[PDB]
Amino acid sequence: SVKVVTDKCTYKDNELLTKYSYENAVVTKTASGRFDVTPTVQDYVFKLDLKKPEKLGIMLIGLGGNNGSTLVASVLANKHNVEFQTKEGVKQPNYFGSMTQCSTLKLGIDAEGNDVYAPFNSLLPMVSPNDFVVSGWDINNADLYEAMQRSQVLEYDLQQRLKAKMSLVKPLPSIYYPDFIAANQDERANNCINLDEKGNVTTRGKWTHLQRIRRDIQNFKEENALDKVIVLWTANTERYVEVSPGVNDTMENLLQSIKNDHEEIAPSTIFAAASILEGVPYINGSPQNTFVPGLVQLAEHEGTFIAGDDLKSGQTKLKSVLAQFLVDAGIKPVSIASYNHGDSKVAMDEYYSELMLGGHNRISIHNVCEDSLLATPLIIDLLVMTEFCTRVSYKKVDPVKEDAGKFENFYPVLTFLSYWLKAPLTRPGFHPVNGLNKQRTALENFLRLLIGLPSQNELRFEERLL
Amino acid sequence: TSVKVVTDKCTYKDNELLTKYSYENAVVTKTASGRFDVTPTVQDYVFKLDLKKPEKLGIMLIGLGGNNGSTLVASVLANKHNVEFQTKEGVKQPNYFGSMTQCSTLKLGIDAEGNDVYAPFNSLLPMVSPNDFVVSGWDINNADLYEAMQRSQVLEYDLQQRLKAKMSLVKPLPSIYYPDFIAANQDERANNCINLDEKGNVTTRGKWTHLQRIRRDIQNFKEENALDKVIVLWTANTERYVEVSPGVNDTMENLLQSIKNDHEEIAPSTIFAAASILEGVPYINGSPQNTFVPGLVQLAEHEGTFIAGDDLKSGQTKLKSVLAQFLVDAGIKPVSIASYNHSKVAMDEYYSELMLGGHNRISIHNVCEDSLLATPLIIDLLVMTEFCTRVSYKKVDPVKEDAGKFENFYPVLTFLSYWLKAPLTRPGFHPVNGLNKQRTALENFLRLLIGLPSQNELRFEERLL
Amino acid sequence: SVKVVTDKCTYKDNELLTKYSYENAVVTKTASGRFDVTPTVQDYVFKLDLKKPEKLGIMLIGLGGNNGSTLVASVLANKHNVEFQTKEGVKQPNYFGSMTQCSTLKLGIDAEGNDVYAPFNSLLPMVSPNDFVVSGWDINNADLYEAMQRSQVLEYDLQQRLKAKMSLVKPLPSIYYPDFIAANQDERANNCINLDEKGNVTTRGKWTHLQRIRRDIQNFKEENALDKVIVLWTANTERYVEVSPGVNDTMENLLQSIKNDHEEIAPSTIFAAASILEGVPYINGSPQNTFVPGLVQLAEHEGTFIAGDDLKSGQTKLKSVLAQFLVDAGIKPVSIASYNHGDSKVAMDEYYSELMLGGHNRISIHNVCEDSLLATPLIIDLLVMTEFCTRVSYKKVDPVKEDAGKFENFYPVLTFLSYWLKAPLTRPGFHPVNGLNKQRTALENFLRLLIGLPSQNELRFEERLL
Amino acid sequence: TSVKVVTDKCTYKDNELLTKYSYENAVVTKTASGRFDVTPTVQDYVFKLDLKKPEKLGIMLIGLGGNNGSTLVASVLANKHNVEFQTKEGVKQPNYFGSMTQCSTLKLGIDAEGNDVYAPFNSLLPMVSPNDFVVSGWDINNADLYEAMQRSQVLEYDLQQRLKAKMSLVKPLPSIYYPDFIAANQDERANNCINLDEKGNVTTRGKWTHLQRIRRDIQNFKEENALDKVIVLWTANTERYVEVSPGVNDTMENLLQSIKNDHEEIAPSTIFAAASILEGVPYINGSPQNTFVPGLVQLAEHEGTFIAGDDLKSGQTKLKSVLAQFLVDAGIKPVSIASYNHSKVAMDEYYSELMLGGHNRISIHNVCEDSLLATPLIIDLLVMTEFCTRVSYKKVDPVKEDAGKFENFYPVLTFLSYWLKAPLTRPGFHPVNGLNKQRTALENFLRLLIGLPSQNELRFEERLL
Ligand SMILES: NC(=O)c1ccc[n+]([C@@H]2O[C@H](COP(=O)([O-])OP(=O)(O)OC[C@H]3O[C@@H](n4cnc5c(N)ncnc54)[C@H](O)[C@@H]3O)[C@@H](O)[C@H]2O)c1
Ligand SMILES: NC(=O)c1ccc[n+]([C@@H]2O[C@H](COP(=O)([O-])OP(=O)(O)OC[C@H]3O[C@@H](n4cnc5c(N)ncnc54)[C@H](O)[C@@H]3O)[C@@H](O)[C@H]2O)c1
Ligand SMILES: NC(=O)c1ccc[n+]([C@@H]2O[C@H](COP(=O)([O-])OP(=O)(O)OC[C@H]3O[C@@H](n4cnc5c(N)ncnc54)[C@H](O)[C@@H]3O)[C@@H](O)[C@H]2O)c1
Ligand SMILES: NC(=O)c1ccc[n+]([C@@H]2O[C@H](COP(=O)([O-])OP(=O)(O)OC[C@H]3O[C@@H](n4cnc5c(N)ncnc54)[C@H](O)[C@@H]3O)[C@@H](O)[C@H]2O)c1
Repeated sequence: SVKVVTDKCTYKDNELLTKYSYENAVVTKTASGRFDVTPTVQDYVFKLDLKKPEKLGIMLIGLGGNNGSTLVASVLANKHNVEFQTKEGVKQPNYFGSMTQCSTLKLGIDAEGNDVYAPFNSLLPMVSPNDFVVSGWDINNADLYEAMQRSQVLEYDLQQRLKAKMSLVKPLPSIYYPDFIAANQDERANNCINLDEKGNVTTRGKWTHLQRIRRDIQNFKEENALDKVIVLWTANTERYVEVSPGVNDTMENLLQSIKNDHEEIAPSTIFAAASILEGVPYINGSPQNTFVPGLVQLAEHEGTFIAGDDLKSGQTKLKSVLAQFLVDAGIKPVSIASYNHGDSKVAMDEYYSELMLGGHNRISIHNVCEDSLLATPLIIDLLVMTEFCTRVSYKKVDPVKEDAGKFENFYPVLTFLSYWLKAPLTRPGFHPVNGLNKQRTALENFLRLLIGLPSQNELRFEERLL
Repeated sequence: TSVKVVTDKCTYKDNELLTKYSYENAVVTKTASGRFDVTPTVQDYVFKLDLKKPEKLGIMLIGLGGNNGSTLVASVLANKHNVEFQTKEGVKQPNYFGSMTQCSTLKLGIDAEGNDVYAPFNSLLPMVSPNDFVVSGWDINNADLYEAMQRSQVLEYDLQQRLKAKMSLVKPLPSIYYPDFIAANQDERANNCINLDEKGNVTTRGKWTHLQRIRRDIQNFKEENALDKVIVLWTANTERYVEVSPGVNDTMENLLQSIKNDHEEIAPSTIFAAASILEGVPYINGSPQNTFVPGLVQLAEHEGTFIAGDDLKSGQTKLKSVLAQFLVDAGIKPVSIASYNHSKVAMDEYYSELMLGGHNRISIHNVCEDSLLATPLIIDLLVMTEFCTRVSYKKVDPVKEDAGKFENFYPVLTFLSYWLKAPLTRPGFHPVNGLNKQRTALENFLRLLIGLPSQNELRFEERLL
Repeated sequence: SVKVVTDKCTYKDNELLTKYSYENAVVTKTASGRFDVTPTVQDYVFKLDLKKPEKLGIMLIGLGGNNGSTLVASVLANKHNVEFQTKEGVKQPNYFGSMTQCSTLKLGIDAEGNDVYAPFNSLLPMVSPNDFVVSGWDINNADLYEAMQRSQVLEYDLQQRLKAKMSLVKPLPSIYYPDFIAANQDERANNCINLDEKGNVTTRGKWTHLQRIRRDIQNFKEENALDKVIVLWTANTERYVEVSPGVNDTMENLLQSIKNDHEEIAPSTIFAAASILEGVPYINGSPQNTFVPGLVQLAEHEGTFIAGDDLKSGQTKLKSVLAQFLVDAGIKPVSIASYNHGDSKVAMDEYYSELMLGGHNRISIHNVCEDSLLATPLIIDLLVMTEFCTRVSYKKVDPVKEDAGKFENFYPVLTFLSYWLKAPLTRPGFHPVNGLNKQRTALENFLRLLIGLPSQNELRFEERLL
Repeated sequence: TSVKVVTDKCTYKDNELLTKYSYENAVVTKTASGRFDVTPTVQDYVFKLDLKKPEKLGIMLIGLGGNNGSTLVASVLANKHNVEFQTKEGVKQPNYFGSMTQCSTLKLGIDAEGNDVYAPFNSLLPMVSPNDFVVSGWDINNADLYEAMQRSQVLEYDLQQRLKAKMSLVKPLPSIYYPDFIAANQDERANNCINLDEKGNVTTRGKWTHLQRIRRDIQNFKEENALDKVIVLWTANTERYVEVSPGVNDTMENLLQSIKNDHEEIAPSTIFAAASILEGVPYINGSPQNTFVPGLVQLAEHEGTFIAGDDLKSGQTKLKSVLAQFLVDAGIKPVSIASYNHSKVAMDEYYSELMLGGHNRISIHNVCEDSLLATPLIIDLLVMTEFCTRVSYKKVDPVKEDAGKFENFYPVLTFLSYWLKAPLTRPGFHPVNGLNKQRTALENFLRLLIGLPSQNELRFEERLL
């Protein structure tokens, strides 16, 4: 734990109230060249619900896949201390690869002026992956032990020690329309709600599917005595949907198209619409425009969290880091080749860059690891961060009128999660932000701010000029 | 390209800028158990930034005839005269690619729809461009720079030919040669030394006279070229480390004595360094090795002369550190990092532990003639230590303050840490390193200087209602 | 030069006559397991025309491409000693990358028993690349200097020193049918014979095209006072052709389809048919079935050399070497990934192989170089070897009837060149042979044999048992 | 799987095969200028191949408790008992992958339509399978093989558990420990040594008695297990080279003396070697280092005992050599070859010159636990030196001959050169190396043995009319 001697924070009824001065700057560029930078300010009073649910309910769509199954296993492994045998000895479970669970943040310096970091989840209170209550859907009924089997991600022994328990977790029938599977459809569709009472699939009753899914969420909520719940798409990858004026452009139409069983309405569209109606945060972990404007509207209306559009591969991450550092130092990357072979894949991206005076630079990144062992911890983080956000709200403080604010909620598309997605969906007029490093500080500073610490600046003036 | 920020923390006398900045930080004290107590600290300053930048800057390179050196001189003339050159891939315009000061940009703020607005790194305040450099220097080998550029087979053939007329005119000054000190990094023979005895043969006797010639040398260069501001940078061999002792190189009085006693522990490096200090020309040691022993540092603190320190980041070590960092910022536990090193080639193998017995292996293979990397880095280094020389700071206590009298940066330019592998320092402070962070320093200091907050990445305008 | 004290070789009228005992073995496999190996023998009298043309005429189709232009330049560079300046100093021309010009062969041992090799072209007399007289076609009229320019393969300076001369080499109009360009069509078709007298291309007059091409070869032959000529396809890569019963299955039909301007008749088909009619060796350096059965028939009839089906990339070569060595040692390659970005390309093939006891082996090959600098010397070799073959003929000697042989010519599809092609076309009932190493020895032994030396055996008994 | 070639160069007495072979070769003498004069040479032999192969072969490993050793013993039992094991990728049948004798094939001839016919490498003649091995050995560490296999974290966990009952029963014999000789390769402490003085502490005194215990040890193993044929292979540490001198290890008389004088230059290796010779058991040195000094070689020539020599090819050095060779067989001029080396990882960078100033860069990155590579290689080594032990040759002069009396192979099994990085030899002959070639030797010798020509790749049946 950490606590800061500051006057900008007061603990109410198990609620942190923080005043933050939001400095920024507007700049215009003159039809000549010159940039005119007009600074900016806007104080805020942030309210952090200080009580983390004791048990967070999670509902994975594609719960039978490599990521879903290893997610459940990672929770069971850590919660129950189930150590497993390995070719390299006996090993304790952990959560390596997770930012919430294993990375740290700088708090400040010490007597001698040397940096001092603390667990990324030590500052403010966050829910533990170990307190996750998972279940979900999957268009295939294998159970999670059998799921762990076909994925071949975990160690034989480990898989064995979780068998008894994971043979018990059974995914619910999901909704499966055939024309939308654009890929990542490893298993057969033998567990579906959507069956014309004869036995077939069919794309009819799309609204009834939505209701079924909504009811699903409600029942799951009670069977576990859970208040907060969070759904997340980790299934196959579908075909993008053609947003057309009248079907999925505005709220009114989206819902409407569903009842009509419009064809542009896809499985994820429903799970998303359902999640939203139940006011439960929905995360799109796969590439695809499930979040058409129409659905987005709905979210804005219900005032319920959404995020997503691809889990950030540990390769598409490392590609960002590398390419940025490059431009940041003045090199002009002029070419970018590729590789890529779930579990145990090989990635290789090569950069042919320009140096000064006709020179060139050839950089090659070779990457091998089991995908899911990276995608899973990253899923843990998303869930853990959209949980914390859901408990934060802010207030716009007017400098010449004490206490002029009615506490509001994070604009719906939590862009704060971007660090973990490839295509950061975004508010209507903004250009998305990538660049792992920037995306992380944003999060680090947000957390600094809530406990009253300033934006990290690294100027370290207590040495650069004594 | 110019930048004008509408603030009030900035007052412009005339060719003298005063800026008010509030340095927020924190001290923490974890104690008994796992609880960190942070006490935020503030300390106000007023930064004076002398707006007058030298129209011509003198750059004196030790190792002028080597790979870095010849290509430095080459890129100056080539960029300055827009001398295009032919290649198999077509005609090519010279540039300064690989220079942070010259080719990278910065985010100042946003615009009408939220999208960031970037601007040239050298646009903000006012900096000396490399095109207006005038360079000379020393080297233990007399070959002029057409030949040197010829040896250092780094530049395209045609380009070396369009530059032959001008580069031939440049010849390094005789240097100081103490054979036992040359650990490594000398690809060329020594036929240009000032330390010749009363018989013409390389001596280690008379080091103080060697020190004087270097000053005479520094003085002459400024005189013969107008130039008032001049900076020396060692880019020569890498000598064998010197052993730090008492009564020799510990103080500022017996380092001057030691030199006079022709005592050992005084490497060519030491002399050049001290000579640079004694003339108020900041000195940059771009190669690994002590040099900046304790004694020397004093001499520079006194006299008020800046000094940048120890070695200069490779374009793979400045990629190793960021690759490793990225990993550790995602919760991955590197277990092993192995490094190749060699156009030349570098390889780094990272085996880091994943979750539940899983493992990940990343392989970074890097290829390029690193002088095209080291050179733009040398420029940056020079431009930046120049800027830092027109900036004095004022430590203010808001309810009194420091009743006027600015201070130059603590001699050691630990701002230049983005360009040196072994960031020099002053006692007790654990060296930093952290490219991303280190660069974030220069951006923030370039910002506050003109009244800018120091960037956060919260985008409340977008994430907040 | 080399000369061997042996009784199996006699020099006639500037003609080597060699007796060779061709040992081999037939084996059947019993419906049980056992292999019954019935050895074999068949003596031969080989006749080698000992006089190499003073000037060999070469006609490249795609003479304007990266390979064609750098081929001409490599000949001009070496013949005229034109040294060029480089970033690394002044360099003399050479023929690195060529087996005929730069590799060696073991002849035998010495006083102390240490191996002794000799230039691969020192044994018997072969024509020098420096004595090549090149010209050819290209569906684009840039001249070869301009050709050298757009390819960017050679050093600026070198390109400059060959400018005067190469601005003089101008490719002839070629035949260009649009529907056959499946790829590698970097330049525009502005130099074609096939133009309906109006100005367009059209696919009519296919036979007249053949005649034009034949006449082309004849004129080239005389304008240079050349006897021997060799055409080679080094142009774009076309669409495979559908061999159908009646158009290109037998000779009679092929020729026929041409007159008919059948659509299955493609540009390479004609250059090939023409080459054959003129009895000049035709080499197919690109992937594509230009050699349909019908064309093959024709070759068999005229008794004229053919070979080809892709130039062997220095990567598809290195892939063979590696994969073989692997199986040869018992490893079971189970996977093979890929890369590939002419000039300056990057290849990367990765092998995931199985070791004993569930173990695995991960091998990755990364390759970067300018393609053409490898493809060109390899083109030199093909030309140099199909030239030598063209001067060899053999005789079947019957062991119980002195001198029963009428000297014959190499079966038409010189499979001896395979070492340099990817898809080694082959005689009707045989399964092609790859495996660079085997493919090379075959050539080494053939040459050994002609000068009377036995098949290399490496048993080195003068030490393994004294 | 059996092979029966219809020839007449092969006569089968009964469990004794005689083969007639004509060894064609050539001597050449380049002289004045560039002209090679080759004079073809012939020398006829009769090869006797004792058809009786041991039903059980004793394998004594020095270093039995190490990585190679435990996995050797493991693969024997696992293959022999068809003990399948579980993995994340499913249940897996044990095998002998990586063994040339066990899993690679050969071309004997063609068939009805020209297409080659391949057959198992161990099908031709008759060889001892690894499944019928009986292994014991020494190691300076007493840990039994369940534990050893446990340390050497090379085998899958489940597989180590299905083999725990049997591997626990096996414990290495006490070895010989001379601390100063251990250059490197000892990952484990020494708590199992026979060279303890009259007080129980490791001595270097009494080397001859150490030599005797090794024989007693060899004798016992054969007795206690029936076995008549037994082969020892050093797969222990790699010791510091020994210095060759006069009156100590030069002859066969003062190497026996030296040992008795407890003289130095006698490494544990030397003793094991000599002990193996003195019992007629062939000895295989699978690690770099002299050992096979000159003296020792004599002792083995005498006594008629085979000896395989120096180190054992890595699965990357046995890929470096072939990669380089391939390049040089295409006319490319390697200029630089750089080697990494580390499951473990290896990297090789080849920069070779192309035509007209062009350059090519090949990068070979290799990964795998190399014991799964070294182990099958050890098997092969053993199977093959066994075969070579049932083959005597007869040097015949066709118009007289050698009026009967075969000869064993010259002690040094330079046939095993495909498996050893530093192919040992006898004076004057420049070491060979050339994987492809070296393997082509074994194929040709396996061929002639049964009356086959020795393969050419001319395919006159296809290329000839
Ligand atoms: N960034 C990374 O490193 C990384 C790695 C692996 C997967 N991913 C992402 O995760 C997704 C797949 O994850 P995975 O590794 O478990 O793959 P997977 O191949 O196991 O597929 C996920 C599971 O989803 C189920 N599914 C498919 N369609 C469904 C539907 N309409 N409704 C409910 N369940 C459905 C499948 O049966 C399967 O078991 C992909 O979208 C992919 O982009 C990212
Ligand atoms: N660590 C890095 O990434 C990095 C990158 C670039 C340069 N450097 C530093 O730059 C220096 C040389 O680098 P380079 O690429 O130009 O190599 P280089 O091969 O051109 O050698 C430097 C030049 O200095 C001259 N010289 C040698 N000893 C001298 C002496 N005692 N006094 C004066 N001149 C001397 C040489 O003749 C040569 O021309 C070294 O100090 C090196 O450590 C380090
Ligand atoms: N193995 C290797 O490393 C390697 C490398 C490069 C090219 N190749 C082979 O060579 C061929 C192309 O060679 P390149 O490197 O010169 O490429 P390129 O891109 O320069 O194309 C060859 C030339 O052929 C000409 N051409 C195209 N179609 C023609 C036609 N119908 N008639 C006459 N000329 C025609 C083009 O205009 C071009 O200039 C391809 O088939 C390719 O497979 C192999
Ligand atoms: N060059 C190669 O590619 C290659 C490949 C495989 C093995 N080798 C050789 O095999 C040996 C070990 O290889 P490994 O992979 O099994 O390693 P390892 O780490 O298992 O060590 C060998 C074993 O020998 C034992 N040992 C050490 N010193 C000894 C001594 N003086 N007398 C008896 N036993 C002793 C050790 O305790 C250990 O169990 C070395 O000699 C090595 O050079 C070389």
